[PDB]
Amino acid sequence: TSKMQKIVNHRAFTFTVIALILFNALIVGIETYPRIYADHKWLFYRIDLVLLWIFTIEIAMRFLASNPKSAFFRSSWNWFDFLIVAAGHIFAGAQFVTVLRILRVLRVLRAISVVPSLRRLVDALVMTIPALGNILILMSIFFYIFAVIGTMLFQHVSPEYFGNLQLSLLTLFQVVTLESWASGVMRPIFAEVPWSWLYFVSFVLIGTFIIFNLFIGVIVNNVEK
Amino acid sequence: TSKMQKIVNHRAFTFTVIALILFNALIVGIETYPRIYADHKWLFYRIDLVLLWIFTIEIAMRFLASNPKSAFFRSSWNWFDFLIVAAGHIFAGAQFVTVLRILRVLRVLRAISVVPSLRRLVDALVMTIPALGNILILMSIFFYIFAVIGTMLFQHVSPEYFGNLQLSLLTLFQVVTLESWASGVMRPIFAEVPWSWLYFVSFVLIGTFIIFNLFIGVIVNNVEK
Amino acid sequence: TSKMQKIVNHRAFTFTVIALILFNALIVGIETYPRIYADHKWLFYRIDLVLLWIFTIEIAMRFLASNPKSAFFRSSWNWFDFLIVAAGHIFAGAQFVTVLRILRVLRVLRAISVVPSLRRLVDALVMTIPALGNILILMSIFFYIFAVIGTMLFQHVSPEYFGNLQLSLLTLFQVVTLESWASGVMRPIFAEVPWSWLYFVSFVLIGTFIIFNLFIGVIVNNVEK
Amino acid sequence: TSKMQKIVNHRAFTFTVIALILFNALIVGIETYPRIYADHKWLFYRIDLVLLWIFTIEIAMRFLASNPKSAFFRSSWNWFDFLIVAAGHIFAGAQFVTVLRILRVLRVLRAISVVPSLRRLVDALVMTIPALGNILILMSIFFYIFAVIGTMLFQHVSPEYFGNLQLSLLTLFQVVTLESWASGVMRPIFAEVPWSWLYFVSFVLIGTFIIFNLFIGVIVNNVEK
Ligand SMILES: CCCCCCCC/C=C/CCCCCCCC(=O)O[C@@H](COC(=O)CCCCCCCCCCCCCCC)COP(=O)([O-])OCC[N+](C)(C)C
Ligand SMILES: CCCCCCCC/C=C/CCCCCCCC(=O)O[C@@H](COC(=O)CCCCCCCCCCCCCCC)COP(=O)([O-])OCC[N+](C)(C)C
Ligand SMILES: CCCCCCCC/C=C/CCCCCCCC(=O)O[C@@H](COC(=O)CCCCCCCCCCCCCCC)COP(=O)([O-])OCC[N+](C)(C)C
Ligand SMILES: CCCCCCCC/C=C/CCCCCCCC(=O)O[C@@H](COC(=O)CCCCCCCCCCCCCCC)COP(=O)([O-])OCC[N+](C)(C)C
Ligand SMILES: CCCCCCCC/C=C\CCCCCCCC(=O)O[C@@H](COC(=O)CCCCCCCCCCCCCCC)COP(=O)([O-])OCC[N+](C)(C)C
Ligand SMILES: CCCCCCCC/C=C\CCCCCCCC(=O)O[C@@H](COC(=O)CCCCCCCCCCCCCCC)COP(=O)([O-])OCC[N+](C)(C)C
Ligand SMILES: CCCCCCCC/C=C\CCCCCCCC(=O)O[C@@H](COC(=O)CCCCCCCCCCCCCCC)COP(=O)([O-])OCC[N+](C)(C)C
Ligand SMILES: CCCCCCCC/C=C\CCCCCCCC(=O)O[C@@H](COC(=O)CCCCCCCCCCCCCCC)COP(=O)([O-])OCC[N+](C)(C)C
Ligand code: NA
Ligand code: NA
Repeated sequence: TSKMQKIVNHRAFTFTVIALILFNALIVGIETYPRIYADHKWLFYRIDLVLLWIFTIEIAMRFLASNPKSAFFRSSWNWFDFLIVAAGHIFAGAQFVTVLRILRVLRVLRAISVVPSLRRLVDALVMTIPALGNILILMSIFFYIFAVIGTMLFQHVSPEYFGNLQLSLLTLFQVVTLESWASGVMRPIFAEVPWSWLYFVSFVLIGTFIIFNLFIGVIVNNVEK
Repeated sequence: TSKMQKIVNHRAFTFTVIALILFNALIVGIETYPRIYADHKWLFYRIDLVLLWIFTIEIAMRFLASNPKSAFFRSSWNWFDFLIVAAGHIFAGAQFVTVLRILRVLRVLRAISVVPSLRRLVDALVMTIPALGNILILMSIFFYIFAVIGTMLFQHVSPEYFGNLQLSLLTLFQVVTLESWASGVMRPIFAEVPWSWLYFVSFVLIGTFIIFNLFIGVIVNNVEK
Repeated sequence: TSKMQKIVNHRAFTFTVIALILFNALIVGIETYPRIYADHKWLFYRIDLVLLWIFTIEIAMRFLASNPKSAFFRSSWNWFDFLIVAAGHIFAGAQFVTVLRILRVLRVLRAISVVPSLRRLVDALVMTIPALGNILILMSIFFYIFAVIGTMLFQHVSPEYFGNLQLSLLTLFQVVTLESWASGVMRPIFAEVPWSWLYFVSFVLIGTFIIFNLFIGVIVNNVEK
Repeated sequence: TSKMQKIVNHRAFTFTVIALILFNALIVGIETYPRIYADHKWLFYRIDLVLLWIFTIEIAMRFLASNPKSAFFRSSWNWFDFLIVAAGHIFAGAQFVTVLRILRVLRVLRAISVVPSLRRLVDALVMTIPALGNILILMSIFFYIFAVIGTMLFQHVSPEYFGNLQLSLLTLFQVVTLESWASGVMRPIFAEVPWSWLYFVSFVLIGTFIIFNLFIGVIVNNVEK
């Protein structure tokens, strides 16, 4: 025999939850001001516990009235909600307290799934990645090749930018965004090894011919259907 | 009984007004040269008063011959004109005189509405925002989440960029435009907290995957109809 | 009675001219090396005179066999060629010799019109400006408004960037390209007048919402037909 | 009489080769850590020789069972593979050893052709260049003209940026990407020769009106068919 499955889908419930979130998006933006932080310390503690408990019972009521161990877990969205709330209860203890606050901010991130207009949008934004699934592998192979070539070439001439396979993977990401790729990344080096203009000029051409052909691929694909 | 509603829509009136504006766009660009400013001081005063009065009577003649208290106020454009001119008469006094000059420059902005070719264009440019009304909320939620996370993480390590919820909202806007996001914003910080490359690299990827999907959304939408 | 109009349109003539240009594109790129410049001085003088004369007779033969004072001047392209060559003969004298060399380089620019594949392309690229003829006026009005507002606001706080109506028109062009608009242009100023983040943030949003709507306008228009 | 042409196209062969490559993409990324490099020196030597030999016999088996001296060489892809492997055997000697390592990294680049999903993609990405074959010539002519004009104009005022026809060809490439084109490239110069704002402002407008019309050309072309 069923039960109160007719109120969790009521319109006087979504608005309650969004009001709660928006209040939590404010109580967590406010507590970044040390002045008002210490002045109302041990109040944020309580109100955080309250909001956490309300959210916990909230997902609970959204679980019982949704085909128990059947469909509630068949969706990714429900898993996202339950994951955050459970993560709230998990880390609550004498630990690296800082990782507890980021979870509160992510609670405000949950406002994406309780606004049916946004949930559908982010679904559309996520189900376009499988389309550009090959260009991304081709972009990763070239990122890797250049990250190895740059490391074994500019290791003892600029250890800040090309020091290891990771620092030189970061330098290669600053350059695809064309951020100081020449004034800072490539001018000092091109003074030591003069044939190095070939590395950066060939990378900026290839790495930008692939990016613009990913962008065009999405334009064509989305317009197609 | 009607009156001279047949001259405000005459073509020998729009050209008069545009001539007046273009003259005011010149008399206000010229007065930014202190040399010629002081040398012809107390002349700009008079000519400003003249232009203001002509503009005032101008909107008046555009009001009486346009269904009195009926349609003249039903449009946004007419409200824009009347608002500027009234703002001219409002602030004229012994006050922060500098806020009076900006109103003159905005008088030249009014040239958008008296050129029927431009008015229609800006109407089309404004009535495309409701289309991208969801992507903007999704972009604002992520701006806010990252502005709070960055503030409560990089507060005592770079107070210039992430000092409060607002300074760190400005830093996060410089980074979406990819302006010195790594050379200046993220290199000094990544030296203090080494795991911070995750903050900026994840933000530049997410915040740019949303922007390019807003741009594509507009391309698809406008091409659609 | 007609004459040799059947050789200027011969295919053994375009190739001669392109060979000449490509040789002039080399003789003018080579003379920028002072070493080989002085070492073969007074040779470049002669060969320049030769090439100039050949080009002059070349347009002459392209003039006589093309409906004398009828259609030869009805086209813009022919005017472009004749203008450059005449400009070559005009400035040749005891003058600011430097303005003579730029004319040689522009002779190599003439290679656009003698390659029928390029001439058609640049025609298509030029006859799309009348399409975006309104967005450009709307972009110019906003450039001007902000150039005046910035000048009468940031004149005595950063005379390098906003000194007059022109220096502040240049600063406003560096910012639409998002080049150091915050690290260099807006950070020093935002320290003097704190409410100035409104100027640059509002300009970067408006000036980029118009540019992307010009780009989209061209995409839609060109795809349309 | 034919032979074992039925195993090189077996699906238990492509996976073997990709496993080998992915292992070589790891053995070459790992050897950029000097710590683990010297500690396991003279082991990388052996394993490199092994992988090289396996790859050599691998292309050999892909050659014999593919119409001997007929079609194996009619394709560009097969030439690419054989070229890399032969280049591996070629340079192996008492020479500039550094050019030997880059060949290993390029062996991992070969993973593009043995993944039928990628090979087709890169074919599509390469057969779109003939489409934009005219815009590229028009872009090269303007790059060259400006590279000569800038060199013969800003030679003795900024020898770092415009020193010769090549250094000024590099400066002109940093500017089309809008990287520090004003803060670094054009501000110091505009202080010496004041009319030089014309060079950079006219170049950034022309060189960006051509790039955006190349991008649009590809959008239109790819959407067309
Ligand atoms: C279908 C084809 C797919 C093509 C993809 C190719 C993928 C091929 C994958 C290749 C794998 C790369 C080789 C891994 C080498 C790590 C081993 C190592 O040396 O660790 C070092 C530590 O240093 C570290 O801290 C580890 C850092 C991890 C490197 C991350 C690079 C991942 C590249 C991903 C590229 C993705 C693309 C990038 C853009 C997204 C240890 O050495 P040590 O410093 O001397 O310290 C002493 C040892 N100790 C620590 C035990 C005491
Ligand atoms: C559908 C879901 C929507 C999601 C949207 C989520 C929106 C949720 C909204 C969240 C609201 C954010 C919390 C506001 C906290 C202000 C209170 C405060 O502490 O003031 C401080 C002053 O400091 C100031 O000067 C006030 C500055 C206003 C902050 C502007 C951030 C707005 C974020 C908008 C984000 C938009 C996105 C950004 C990109 C566009 C006072 O503290 P004090 O300094 O110690 O001074 C002593 C007090 N005294 C001054 C009285 C003497
Ligand atoms: C349909 C609606 C259209 C809307 C468009 C609005 C256009 C409205 C047009 C407005 C015109 C702007 C006012 C001109 C003022 C110049 C007078 C002056 O003071 O000269 C000064 C010299 O300084 C100079 O060297 C002159 C520099 C010319 C300014 C170029 C700005 C053009 C703006 C174009 C904007 C285009 C957009 C920008 C983006 C493309 C003289 O003063 P002085 O220094 O003290 O020297 C002593 C005098 N002496 C030199 C004689 C001895
Ligand atoms: C259809 C129409 C097509 C239009 C295209 C137009 C193409 C027209 C082509 C024009 C060719 C350009 C002229 C070449 C001049 C080199 C001669 C020289 O002086 O060498 C100097 C060395 O300096 C060097 O090291 C050589 C560097 C090569 C210059 C590369 C520019 C290529 C431009 C490509 C532009 C492509 C576009 C750019 C963007 C991709 C020698 O002089 P020196 O220093 O005093 O040393 C003493 C001599 N010594 C060394 C023997 C001892
Ligand atoms: C990868 C693509 C290449 C393109 C080829 C183009 C032509 C190839 C041009 C030149 C090739 C040969 C150069 C001769 C000298 C080489 C060695 C050298 O010494 O370097 C010298 C110059 O070298 C440069 O500065 C490179 C010039 C930049 C070319 C950028 C082209 C942008 C393409 C635009 C794309 C748009 C169009 C799209 C069309 C694709 C510098 O060293 P140095 O002078 O000896 O000084 C001493 C060392 N010191 C610095 C420490 C003091
Ligand atoms: C968010 C997405 C991640 C992507 C994962 C990719 C693989 C993940 C790779 C590495 C992951 C693990 C790194 C091992 C070390 C971590 C901790 C650390 O010490 O940092 C170290 C290095 O760390 C880096 O520099 C990060 C490398 C930049 C990766 C950028 C990938 C760009 C994606 C391209 C997108 C295009 C393709 C699109 C495909 C999506 C730095 O610290 P340190 O060495 O100890 O030095 C001491 C501290 N000190 C600096 C103060 C002196
Ligand atoms: C134009 C659009 C506005 C947007 C409104 C957004 C919310 C409005 C937020 C705040 C509004 C009110 C701010 C309170 C303080 C104002 C006065 C002040 O003192 O400034 C202070 C902070 O001020 C800032 O730093 C501005 C924050 C940048 C907002 C950028 C939003 C990016 C939009 C993203 C677009 C993507 C989404 C698209 C959606 C459109 C700085 O001064 P101070 O702290 O007193 O320090 C002393 C002075 N000193 C610096 C010299 C030492
Ligand atoms: C190529 C296109 C041009 C556009 C024309 C626009 C109007 C033309 C405007 C002015 C033209 C005439 C200027 C008068 C002075 C010239 C000589 C001079 O002295 O320079 C002076 C100022 O000069 C500038 O700063 C130039 C202003 C930048 C205009 C950028 C327009 C951006 C177009 C936006 C595109 C978007 C819209 C698209 C529409 C296309 C500087 O020298 P000085 O003051 O004597 O100082 C002493 C020297 N010192 C510096 C070493 C100390
Ligand atoms: Na940029
Ligand atoms: Na930059």
